[PDB]
Amino acid sequence: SYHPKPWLGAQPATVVTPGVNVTLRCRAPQPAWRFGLFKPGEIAPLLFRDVSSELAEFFLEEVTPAQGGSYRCCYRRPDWGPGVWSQPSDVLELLVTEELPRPSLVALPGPVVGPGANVSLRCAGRLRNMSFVLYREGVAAPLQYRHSAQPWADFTLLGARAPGTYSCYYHTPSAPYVLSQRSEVLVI
Repeated sequence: SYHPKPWLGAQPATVVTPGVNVTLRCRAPQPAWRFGLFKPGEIAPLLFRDVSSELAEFFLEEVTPAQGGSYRCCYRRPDWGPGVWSQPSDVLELLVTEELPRPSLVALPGPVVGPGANVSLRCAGRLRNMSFVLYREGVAAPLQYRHSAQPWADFTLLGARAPGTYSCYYHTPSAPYVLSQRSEVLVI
Protein backbone atom coordinates (compact mmCIF):
# COMPACT_ATOMS: atom_id res chain seq x y z
CA SER A 1 0.00 0.00 0.00
CA TYR A 2 1.40 3.37 -1.24
CA HIS A 3 1.66 6.21 1.32
CA PRO A 4 2.16 9.60 -0.40
CA LYS A 5 5.07 11.70 0.80
CA PRO A 6 4.68 14.48 3.40
CA TRP A 7 6.07 18.03 2.77
CA LEU A 8 8.87 19.53 4.87
CA GLY A 9 9.30 23.26 5.42
CA ALA A 10 11.58 25.69 7.32
CA GLN A 11 10.66 28.83 9.26
CA PRO A 12 11.92 31.55 9.07
CA ALA A 13 13.89 30.32 5.94
CA THR A 14 16.10 27.39 4.66
CA VAL A 15 19.17 29.72 4.81
CA VAL A 16 19.84 31.25 8.23
CA THR A 17 22.74 32.55 10.35
CA PRO A 18 23.98 30.53 13.39
CA GLY A 19 21.91 31.23 16.53
CA VAL A 20 18.48 31.57 14.86
CA ASN A 21 15.59 29.38 16.13
CA VAL A 22 14.40 27.20 13.22
CA THR A 23 11.05 25.45 13.10
CA LEU A 24 10.85 22.47 10.77
CA ARG A 25 7.26 21.66 9.78
CA CYS A 26 6.31 18.23 8.42
CA ARG A 27 2.87 18.04 6.82
CA ALA A 28 1.53 14.61 5.78
CA PRO A 29 -1.39 14.37 3.22
CA GLN A 30 -3.39 12.26 5.79
CA PRO A 31 -3.20 12.12 9.66
CA ALA A 32 -0.47 9.89 11.15
CA TRP A 33 0.89 8.70 14.52
CA ARG A 34 4.69 9.23 14.24
CA PHE A 35 6.76 11.66 12.17
CA GLY A 36 10.53 11.26 11.78
CA LEU A 37 13.31 13.55 10.50
CA PHE A 38 16.10 11.72 8.70
CA LYS A 39 19.61 12.90 7.62
CA PRO A 40 21.44 11.12 4.68
CA GLY A 41 22.69 7.58 5.44
CA GLU A 42 20.65 7.39 8.68
CA ILE A 43 18.19 4.41 9.00
CA ALA A 44 16.67 5.43 12.37
CA PRO A 45 15.18 9.01 12.61
CA LEU A 46 17.42 11.78 13.99
CA LEU A 47 14.32 13.28 15.70
CA PHE A 48 10.75 12.00 15.96
CA ARG A 49 7.30 13.14 17.19
CA ASP A 50 4.15 11.18 18.18
CA VAL A 51 1.40 13.66 17.23
CA SER A 52 -1.83 11.89 15.89
CA SER A 53 -2.16 14.73 13.34
CA GLU A 54 -1.13 15.68 9.75
CA LEU A 55 1.40 18.12 11.26
CA ALA A 56 4.63 17.57 13.23
CA GLU A 57 6.86 20.45 14.30
CA PHE A 58 10.57 20.12 15.04
CA PHE A 59 12.00 23.08 16.98
CA LEU A 60 15.75 23.53 16.21
CA GLU A 61 16.95 26.05 18.82
CA GLU A 62 19.93 28.48 18.36
CA VAL A 63 21.07 26.55 15.24
CA THR A 64 24.70 25.61 14.56
CA PRO A 65 26.13 23.82 11.45
CA ALA A 66 25.22 20.52 13.38
CA GLN A 67 21.55 21.40 12.49
CA GLY A 68 22.46 22.10 8.85
CA GLY A 69 22.38 19.67 5.93
CA SER A 70 19.86 17.49 4.12
CA TYR A 71 16.57 16.62 5.77
CA ARG A 72 13.78 14.25 4.76
CA CYS A 73 10.57 13.66 6.69
CA CYS A 74 8.54 10.42 6.85
CA TYR A 75 5.31 9.61 8.72
CA ARG A 76 3.98 6.25 9.89
CA ARG A 77 0.84 4.63 11.27
CA PRO A 78 1.22 1.88 13.96
CA ASP A 79 -0.95 -0.62 11.92
CA TRP A 80 1.68 -0.67 9.04
CA GLY A 81 4.60 -3.22 9.01
CA PRO A 82 7.64 -3.18 11.40
CA GLY A 83 10.01 -0.78 9.55
CA VAL A 84 7.39 0.68 7.17
CA TRP A 85 7.50 4.47 6.67
CA SER A 86 5.68 6.61 4.12
CA GLN A 87 7.38 7.82 0.94
CA PRO A 88 10.05 10.35 2.11
CA SER A 89 9.49 14.09 1.63
CA ASP A 90 11.64 15.96 -0.92
CA VAL A 91 14.97 17.08 0.65
CA LEU A 92 14.88 20.27 2.75
CA GLU A 93 18.46 21.70 2.59
CA LEU A 94 19.01 23.79 5.73
CA LEU A 95 22.04 26.11 5.44
CA VAL A 96 23.48 27.58 8.64
CA THR A 97 26.22 30.13 7.81
CA GLU A 98 27.39 33.66 8.70
CA GLU A 99 28.23 34.42 5.04
CA LEU A 100 27.27 32.83 1.70
CA PRO A 101 29.86 31.52 -0.89
CA ARG A 102 31.18 34.31 -3.13
CA PRO A 103 29.49 34.33 -6.61
CA SER A 104 31.36 34.67 -9.94
CA LEU A 105 31.00 37.77 -12.15
CA VAL A 106 31.52 37.47 -15.93
CA ALA A 107 30.88 39.42 -19.16
CA LEU A 108 28.50 37.41 -21.40
CA PRO A 109 29.33 37.02 -25.15
CA GLY A 110 27.47 39.42 -27.44
CA PRO A 111 26.46 39.27 -31.15
CA VAL A 112 28.34 42.56 -31.89
CA VAL A 113 31.48 43.41 -29.82
CA GLY A 114 33.38 46.72 -29.64
CA PRO A 115 33.67 50.01 -27.69
CA GLY A 116 30.36 51.67 -26.77
CA ALA A 117 28.27 48.48 -27.31
CA ASN A 118 25.73 47.12 -24.73
CA VAL A 119 27.36 44.74 -22.19
CA SER A 120 25.56 41.78 -20.55
CA LEU A 121 26.96 40.65 -17.14
CA ARG A 122 26.26 37.41 -15.24
CA CYS A 123 26.58 37.19 -11.47
CA ALA A 124 26.42 33.49 -10.69
CA GLY A 125 26.17 31.54 -7.46
CA ARG A 126 25.25 27.87 -6.70
CA LEU A 127 22.12 28.61 -4.62
CA ARG A 128 18.58 29.01 -5.92
CA ASN A 129 16.07 31.77 -4.99
CA MET A 130 18.63 34.49 -4.17
CA SER A 131 18.58 38.27 -4.66
CA PHE A 132 21.55 39.55 -6.70
CA VAL A 133 23.03 43.10 -6.39
CA LEU A 134 25.45 44.74 -8.90
CA TYR A 135 27.89 47.51 -7.79
CA ARG A 136 30.42 49.74 -9.59
CA GLU A 137 33.58 51.13 -7.90
CA GLY A 138 32.98 54.85 -7.26
CA VAL A 139 29.15 54.46 -7.07
CA ALA A 140 27.92 54.09 -3.43
CA ALA A 141 24.44 52.87 -4.45
CA PRO A 142 23.90 49.49 -6.19
CA LEU A 143 23.32 49.96 -9.94
CA GLN A 144 20.98 47.01 -10.51
CA TYR A 145 19.13 44.53 -8.29
CA ARG A 146 17.54 41.26 -9.41
CA HIS A 147 15.78 38.45 -7.55
CA SER A 148 16.27 35.06 -9.32
CA ALA A 149 14.89 31.49 -9.04
CA GLN A 150 17.91 30.15 -11.02
CA PRO A 151 21.38 30.43 -9.28
CA TRP A 152 22.33 33.60 -11.35
CA ALA A 153 21.20 37.08 -12.44
CA ASP A 154 22.04 38.79 -15.74
CA PHE A 155 22.52 42.60 -15.72
CA THR A 156 22.53 44.60 -18.97
CA LEU A 157 24.66 47.79 -19.13
CA LEU A 158 24.20 50.45 -21.82
CA GLY A 159 27.30 51.01 -24.00
CA ALA A 160 27.84 54.71 -23.13
CA ARG A 161 27.71 53.90 -19.35
CA ALA A 162 29.41 50.40 -19.59
CA PRO A 163 33.14 51.26 -18.68
CA GLY A 164 34.26 50.65 -15.07
CA THR A 165 35.11 48.15 -12.30
CA TYR A 166 32.15 45.95 -11.21
CA SER A 167 31.40 43.61 -8.28
CA CYS A 168 28.34 41.61 -7.21
CA TYR A 169 26.78 39.81 -4.28
CA TYR A 170 23.71 37.82 -3.56
CA HIS A 171 21.62 37.61 -0.38
CA THR A 172 18.54 35.85 1.03
CA PRO A 173 15.17 37.35 -0.11
CA SER A 174 13.64 37.50 3.40
CA ALA A 175 14.55 37.43 7.15
CA PRO A 176 17.17 36.56 8.36
CA TYR A 177 19.32 38.56 5.92
CA VAL A 178 22.40 36.41 4.95
CA LEU A 179 24.84 38.00 2.50
CA SER A 180 27.39 36.45 0.17
CA GLN A 181 31.05 37.35 0.07
CA ARG A 182 31.86 39.96 -2.65
CA SER A 183 32.54 38.61 -6.14
CA GLU A 184 36.01 39.10 -7.63
CA VAL A 185 36.10 42.49 -9.46
CA LEU A 186 35.36 42.64 -13.23
CA VAL A 187 36.90 45.38 -15.35
CA ILE A 188 35.00 46.48 -18.53
